[PDB]
Amino acid sequence: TICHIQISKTHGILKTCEENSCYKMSVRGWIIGRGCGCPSAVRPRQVQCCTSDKCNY
Repeated sequence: TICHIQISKTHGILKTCEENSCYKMSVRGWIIGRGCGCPSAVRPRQVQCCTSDKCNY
């Protein structure tokens, strides 16, 4: 799956993942990561997982 990747001061970067899922990880609304796969996380860490190209916007 093609996923949005989080890189400091660099927007629009995508990665062709071997994984079927993409994720967006946040704390208090602040994005701490965006990438390949679906990682596990407990409060205050919130994960949004999806399985389609560019889904983790």
